[PDB]
Amino acid sequence: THSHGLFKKLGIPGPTPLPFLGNILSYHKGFCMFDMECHKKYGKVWGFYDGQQPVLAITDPDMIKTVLVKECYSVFTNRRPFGPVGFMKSAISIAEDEEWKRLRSLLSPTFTSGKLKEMVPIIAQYGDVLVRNLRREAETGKPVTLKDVFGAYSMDVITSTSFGVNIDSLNNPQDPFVENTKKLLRFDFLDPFFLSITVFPFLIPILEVLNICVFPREVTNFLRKSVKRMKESRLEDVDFLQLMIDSQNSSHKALSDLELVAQSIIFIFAGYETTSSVLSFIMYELATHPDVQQKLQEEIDAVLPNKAPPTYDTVLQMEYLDMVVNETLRLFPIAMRLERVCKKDVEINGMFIPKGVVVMIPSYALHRDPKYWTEPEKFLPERFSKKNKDNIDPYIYTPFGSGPRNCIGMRFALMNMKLALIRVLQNFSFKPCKETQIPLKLSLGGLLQPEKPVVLKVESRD
Amino acid sequence: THSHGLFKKLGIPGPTPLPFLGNILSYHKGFCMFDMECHKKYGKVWGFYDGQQPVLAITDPDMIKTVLVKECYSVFTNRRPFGPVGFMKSAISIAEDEEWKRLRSLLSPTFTSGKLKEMVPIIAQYGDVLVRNLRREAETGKPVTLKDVFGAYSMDVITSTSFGVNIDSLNNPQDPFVENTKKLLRFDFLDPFFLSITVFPFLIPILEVLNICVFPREVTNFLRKSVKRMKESRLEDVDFLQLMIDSQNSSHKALSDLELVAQSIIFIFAGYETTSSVLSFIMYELATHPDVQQKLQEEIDAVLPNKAPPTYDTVLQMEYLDMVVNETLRLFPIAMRLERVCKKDVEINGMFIPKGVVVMIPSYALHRDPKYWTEPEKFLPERFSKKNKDNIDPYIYTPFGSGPRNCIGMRFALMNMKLALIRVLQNFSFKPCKETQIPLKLSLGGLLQPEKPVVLKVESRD
Ligand code: HEM
Ligand code: HEM
Ligand SMILES: O=C(Cc1cccnc1)N[C@H](CS[C@H](Cc1ccccc1)C(=O)NCc1cccnc1)Cc1ccccc1
Ligand SMILES: O=C(Cc1cccnc1)N[C@H](CS[C@H](Cc1ccccc1)C(=O)NCc1cccnc1)Cc1ccccc1
Repeated sequence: THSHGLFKKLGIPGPTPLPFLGNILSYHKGFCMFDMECHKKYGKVWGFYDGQQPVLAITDPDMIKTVLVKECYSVFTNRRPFGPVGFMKSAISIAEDEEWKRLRSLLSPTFTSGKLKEMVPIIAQYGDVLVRNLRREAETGKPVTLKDVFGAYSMDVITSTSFGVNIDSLNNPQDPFVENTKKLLRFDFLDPFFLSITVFPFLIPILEVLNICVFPREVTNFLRKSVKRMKESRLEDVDFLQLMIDSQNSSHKALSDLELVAQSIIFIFAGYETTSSVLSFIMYELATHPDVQQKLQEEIDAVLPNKAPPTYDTVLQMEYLDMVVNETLRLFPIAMRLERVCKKDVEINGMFIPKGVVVMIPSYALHRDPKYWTEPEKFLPERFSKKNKDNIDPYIYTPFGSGPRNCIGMRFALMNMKLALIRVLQNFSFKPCKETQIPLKLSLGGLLQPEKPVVLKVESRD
Repeated sequence: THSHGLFKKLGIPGPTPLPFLGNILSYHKGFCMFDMECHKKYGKVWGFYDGQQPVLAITDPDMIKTVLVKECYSVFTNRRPFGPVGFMKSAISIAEDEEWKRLRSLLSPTFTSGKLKEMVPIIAQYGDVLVRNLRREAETGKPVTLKDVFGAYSMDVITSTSFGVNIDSLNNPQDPFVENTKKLLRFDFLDPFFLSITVFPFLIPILEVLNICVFPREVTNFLRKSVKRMKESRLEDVDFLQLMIDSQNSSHKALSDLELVAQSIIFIFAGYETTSSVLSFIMYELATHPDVQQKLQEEIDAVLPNKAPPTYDTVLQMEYLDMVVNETLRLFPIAMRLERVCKKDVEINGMFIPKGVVVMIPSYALHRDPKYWTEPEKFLPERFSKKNKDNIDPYIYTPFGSGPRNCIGMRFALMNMKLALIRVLQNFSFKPCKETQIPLKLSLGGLLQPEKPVVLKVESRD
């Protein structure tokens, strides 16, 4: 409890921590419910303890901008230390300081709009595959589980845009390349293991010396050798792998081979469950708000008549589609929180922050803050209309973070999801079932996902 | 053994490491014998593994200067991570990066020649106490153990120059203030505990969370409350404590109370066994080289006739005394090694050094290098004569390190020891006994100290 007297000294409010545990027992109702209550009880800033680790929450847009943008390179550069990681220490999302600054520079040209526009035909091909699999489920009137049909789609886009492997994962759910990649599910930080890591972070170096890794050693080994097969088959005889292979064909020393494999794994880990989960949250709102679904289908047919195939330019042309995606990401920011480690004693916006404190931004609680959003629990896409989009603070609505360490795959993720929604809504309408959980209840765990899997009815428009 | 392929990749020679242990089994004959053999077998640079920690040894004066001086603030700023330390993390010798740079700036005015000249009368007073205790042992013809009579003297100077406590520790060897401070003996890094820390450094955070500290918790607790008693007795109603108390009466935030206590402990830990051990090494050489002892006694009587009390200016006037002290420190550089942690990938003097490597300078092996010293094992004080002192490279002879992180108490240590030798040689002559180990054999452990305690005969000149 020697690390529990810091917030009381600084005059910062917060829940009283227990010895060893800190405030982790308050996670019984999830990260989201704990952050909303703390914002309600304590005001604009407060503190708590993940075990012995002090966490300072901030909700001021100016102070958020200083952390994420202004003093990013100088003070708030890294996230909370994470382990055990093994060779995945070289992943950009885990790297720190100049290593991260180097990796971010080596991978930024990979995520330009020019490279993204060249990936659209590959992503659009599996929009068609998604339709033929949805139509087989629609011609047989059976509730469809969205996470399975979208999870199959997200897996398809990943395998093709990152390695050129072309699989119908829904009809080959057991191909060895699909088996390993489907094990890359995002971490439940409230599960028994990660809560124990919070109480015994001194055990992280012990797990590392035993080569134990939060990424399953069999999946990383499979992709490590699979990449080294592809690397020596293209060399010599458009995806993310080739962009990184061309990058290491050189300031910063070219991407290493092991460094390159770590980024490929991170791109799969980042885009698999996220793209599948968001697309399920979107179709839930469209099915429970049919007027929104019709207005979107009308816009899609206006830009793409006769079910015209979507393109890069016609996707950005659609504004109500962007309004629906943004509004869904408001109600369900799957990151929930943003974090930065304060690397040195600083004073920002008139507040002292000691070295070692984890500065946290509660994105979920701010996305539902009535002091910034009217009727925050309601699905209202008109908040993001070209008229009202000016009245939204970019440091309150942060579904992809902000600053130099925001989501590097933001453009890709938005284009990937919008291409799916266009092709799906051009051919189908989605209606609730009896077994559809209405209203949707969120999981009380550490992942932003529905309590029950979203099941809906799918009807063909032809 | 994943950290044992680094030196073979870089093309750097060195002994082949065993799994888990690295090269620690080669410490069976001590740090000194291992460094001399490695310098002999492998040449100017080599590498080895303290467990999994790579250690790169360098012996080039230009490359040594780049590490200790040139790229000190930018690359080689900290020493090897050390634990478990508890609150002694705030000690200057343990602090890192800007914390060390701040502490070094707060404590540098404490070690100026002006402050040292004001401490001479306090140090000289216990030169007289040292004589009355040596004379009681000399009037009774019994071999004197130097580490006990000098250890009592060194303890006397410490208690007075750091807190103003005035004790005859040889006749009060059981005063509570002497009991705790005599437990501050320097660490034997080849003892069972510190070798286990080398093999299981992942256990250091475990020892920290249990409040286990390499500094005995009872000694630190005794001095913590003892200092807070003295701090609130002088406040309000010349030593190291007062200099630091006046310093916190303020750029860098003033020394904290706990920070202040950590420095006081570090000054005791630094000056206790060191001053006692060096003074024993010096008197061993004087007793086995009587011509040197007579020449020194003649110089002392020439500057201070009629056993005149030594002063700050008359100590610096003595050149043969400085030659004897420097020559003894050459044969016995009690630090043995100098170390710096390479904090970022750099290329110095045409050699690449990866981040995380411990760069080591083998001071003991260089002090006895025949390629810089003629007859290196012989005690020849004339190497440091004002004629030959120009031919000695300050990066080969480094008894106090070099650069911004050299020994901050160098001036104090030299003045403290010289004041003792002047008062002792003005009144006594030291001759070998039958039980005097000649030639002196060094301890095969991790501390530079004689195998057997140095015992000598002491005769009065009056
Ligand atoms: C709906 C989908 C996604 C959402 C909502 C999302 C959101 C986020 C958020 C909130 C962060 C943290 C930002 C911060 O800490 O300030 C992040 C980081 C990151 N995201 Fe995503 N992401 C998505 C998909 C993707 C995809 C498809 C990729 C593909 C490469 C990706 C790659 C990354 C990387 C590499 C980082 C770490 C960046 C760094 O540390 O420099 N994400 N994302
Ligand atoms: C014969 C006596 C002594 C010898 C041979 C000696 C030698 C050394 C050496 C070799 C270093 C390391 C330098 C480096 O890493 O480059 C050091 C560091 C240090 N010494 Fe001593 N020392 C002696 C006595 C003292 C005394 C009396 C003090 C009293 C304050 C002291 C305080 C320190 C401190 C604080 C450091 C660490 C400096 C830093 O990290 O910034 N030493 N000493
Ligand atoms: O960088 C990302 C990757 C990502 C994932 C999905 C979509 N895009 C990007 N994720 C960030 C935080 S990185 C790290 C998690 C991690 C570990 C290993 C490899 C990759 C990432 C973390 O949580 N560190 C701090 C921490 C917190 C709590 C407990 N321990 C440590 C946040 C995020 C999460 C989900 C979706 C989006 C963003
Ligand atoms: O700073 C000093 C202090 C000192 C002592 C005596 C005289 N003056 C100064 N000592 C340096 C190295 S500091 C640290 C040891 C330490 C630990 C706690 C508190 C103080 C010091 C270390 O060894 N770190 C690296 C390391 C190496 C091996 C294994 N683990 C870690 C060296 C030295 C030693 C003896 C005499 C002089 C100098």
